[PDB]
Amino acid sequence: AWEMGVSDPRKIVFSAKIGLALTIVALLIFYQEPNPDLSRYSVWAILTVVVVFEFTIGATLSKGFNRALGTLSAGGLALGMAELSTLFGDWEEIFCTLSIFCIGFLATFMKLYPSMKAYEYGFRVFLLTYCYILISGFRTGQFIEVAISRFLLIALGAGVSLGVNMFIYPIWAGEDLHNLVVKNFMNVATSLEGCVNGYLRCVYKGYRSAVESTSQEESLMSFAIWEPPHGPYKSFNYPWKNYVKLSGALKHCAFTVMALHGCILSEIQAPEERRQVFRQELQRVGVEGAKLLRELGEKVKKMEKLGPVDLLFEVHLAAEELQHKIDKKSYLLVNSECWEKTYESASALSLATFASLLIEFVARLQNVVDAFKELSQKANFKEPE
Amino acid sequence: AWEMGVSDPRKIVFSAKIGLALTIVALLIFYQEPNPDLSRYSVWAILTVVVVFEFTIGATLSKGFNRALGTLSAGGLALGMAELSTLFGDWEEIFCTLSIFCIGFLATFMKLYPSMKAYEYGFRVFLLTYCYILISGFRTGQFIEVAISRFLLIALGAGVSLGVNMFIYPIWAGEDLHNLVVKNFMNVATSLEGCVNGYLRCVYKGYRSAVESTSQEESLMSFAIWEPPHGPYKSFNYPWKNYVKLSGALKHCAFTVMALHGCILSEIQAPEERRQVFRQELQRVGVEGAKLLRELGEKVKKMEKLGPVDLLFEVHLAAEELQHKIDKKSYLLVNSECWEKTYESASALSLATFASLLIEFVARLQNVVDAFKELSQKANFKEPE
Ligand SMILES: CCCCCCCCCCCCCCCCCC(=O)O
Ligand SMILES: CCCCCCCCCCCCCCCC(=O)O
Ligand SMILES: CCCCCCCCCCCCCCCC(=O)O
Ligand SMILES: CCCCCCCCCC
Repeated sequence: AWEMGVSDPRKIVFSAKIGLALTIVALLIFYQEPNPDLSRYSVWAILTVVVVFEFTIGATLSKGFNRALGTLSAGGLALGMAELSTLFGDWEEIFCTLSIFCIGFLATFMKLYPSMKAYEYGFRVFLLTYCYILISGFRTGQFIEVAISRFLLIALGAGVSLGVNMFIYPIWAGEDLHNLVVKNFMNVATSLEGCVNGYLRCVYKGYRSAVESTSQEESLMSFAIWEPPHGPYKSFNYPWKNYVKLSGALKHCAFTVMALHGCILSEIQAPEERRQVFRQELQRVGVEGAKLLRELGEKVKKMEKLGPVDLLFEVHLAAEELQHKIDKKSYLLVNSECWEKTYESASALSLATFASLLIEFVARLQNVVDAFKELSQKANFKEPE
Repeated sequence: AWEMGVSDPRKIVFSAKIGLALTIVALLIFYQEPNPDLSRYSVWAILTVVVVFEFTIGATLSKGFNRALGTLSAGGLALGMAELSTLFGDWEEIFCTLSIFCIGFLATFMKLYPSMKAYEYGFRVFLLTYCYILISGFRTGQFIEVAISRFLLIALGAGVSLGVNMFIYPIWAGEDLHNLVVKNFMNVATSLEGCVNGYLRCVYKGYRSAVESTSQEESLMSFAIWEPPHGPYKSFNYPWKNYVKLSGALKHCAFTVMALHGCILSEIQAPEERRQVFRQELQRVGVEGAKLLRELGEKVKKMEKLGPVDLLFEVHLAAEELQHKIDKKSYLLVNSECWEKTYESASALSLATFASLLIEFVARLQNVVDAFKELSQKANFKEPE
């Protein structure tokens, strides 16, 4: 709807590009095509623009390379079999049908594999080009004319699809990984405070996005290694994998926020009066952790190094004060009368469970800090100063 | 190769059926056709099979409905604009070019709405059919003839595809949802046993599969509604929506096994000497929970109702016994000399979190039992006599 466009004008630009490219093709065929032969197979160029035009440059480049490899191999095999069939005269069809059967079975078995999956389009292109080349030419003997004619009419369509995408308003794939890495930190920082406030009162997406985005970052890293140097990224081998390593380090910490949110939604709960004895320490720990995560996200957004001061001092001190307070009032968690109702005991122990989970969350931050240091060192970030 | 060629003969049958379909189409094109009257139009029938053959019988029907509404809306548009462009006698190809631009822009915009993913094939067929119809037939009075001809062969290819797929060997999705549910029931129990065994030592795949498959169940439910009654599922409207409820209840129960697995990999751990004090009760609770989950899975597999005895009586006793033990030795988890180091306190307190999380897992089973009863009542299960 209009709202979606206004919010994301980029998509409108992509649609405009698609339309300008199809218009260019259509005009080049409506006017500048005097040769009659092309007319016979001139509807082959305006159908290579609707399949190779992708959102990013890297995706377009890699998928086009795969499709061209598939098409070339299929054409070569088809022509070879066509030439070899003539040996057995009067039995041509009884050979070409067995060939189409063996090749359909093979090109259908290898795709169903998990390793070779995620590359179906190439197998489909191979099977379609083999069937087309075998059936089309047949006895007429034009097994090579058709091939070179169509390859050379597809090439023009793919060139017109690539030039317009690359030279109007490029949408690079290496900046979406940077922006998703930036966004995850803020999502987790919001989730932690949301959970703490929800537990202390008288989130969902925040941790799902961090815990459920590895595949998107792996696809964006597969597309980002194909793009040439541009803008802030000038090295010839940008360490795109340290972003994934930092994302994993952050997901390992977000699993504890997921466990705390699941602790909020439990069947057995504790009396509010008991929870209101530890409010200050929990709120301090939550504020400190949110501040640390937001500072790390801000330093990742601006491509800057860490300063001299230690960032984990205050959160460590807050967690130590929390531990001291828990140690001072431990008589509200266990039953001291008997020492040699189940619901009451579970309610008593749910508070120690919550505190232990918060302490584990505070203890899992050093790995994220180390991963950030490694990324800022291999990626040549600038001095904060 | 042989790994799945022998561990899953379903794929060899799928590939052999696609080969037999291609061979049938090829023989019908080469032998039956008396003379080369449609030599170039006899490939649209051998290129539809490669794009209409799916794994299940409901996916073929649904994607065929979508592709047959998108292969006719474009045709109607093209035929209704080729009789309107004539009005502009001078600006003919200019008006056709503006039409192609507008239609491509509109389709590309409407293909990116976040609500319309999982249908890109329909918009692609729409654009390719509008472009083919408009470009291929120009001035030459063959719009309607070209369309009738191009639709008289895709129908035969689709009929051959849907006869081979269905009448040789059919794969149904309503028989795959049941198997997925049974597999999830088995995996959750295996993970539950593994977690306790690992914690008491002197798992990942199960809950990870049973918590990250909702999309597969939703797709299988969307495909299973198109299929006609067959085998044991003899009813006009089978309650396929009562399997998803049980799957969701099992995922809610498995989140606690995921939290216990996260407890195993924590940075703060309790001493072994204090762990060995509660071995028996934890082993009993794990055994009882695994037995109950396996019993429910076996009852689901055989399509049988629950008997007259309570299925939660033993685990409810086990989880109560553990509580009593916690009451008798609480001094091993708290410091009773400070009532008025952090690492030692956290190590002591982790055991209460692990035991308190197993109590939550034991408490979350009534919802799964209720969902099973509802499913067995709505689906007309048989008496367990
Ligand atoms: C993605 C859909 C693919 C549809 C393609 C239809 C058929 C394409 C025809 C391709 C003709 C060129 C193939 C290469 C022939 C030359 C190979 C060679 O001998 O080295
Ligand atoms: C209907 C056909 C669609 C698929 C066609 C294959 C995809 C186009 C591939 C074009 C490859 C052009 C050659 C690439 C290498 C080069 O730039 O020289
Ligand atoms: C790539 C697939 C599209 C090419 C095939 C297009 C064939 C025409 C589509 C059906 C036209 C529908 C309009 C009514 C046709 C009729 O009068 O029979
Ligand atoms: C080429 C896209 C699919 C067109 C055929 C759809 C199946 C039903 C045709 C009557």
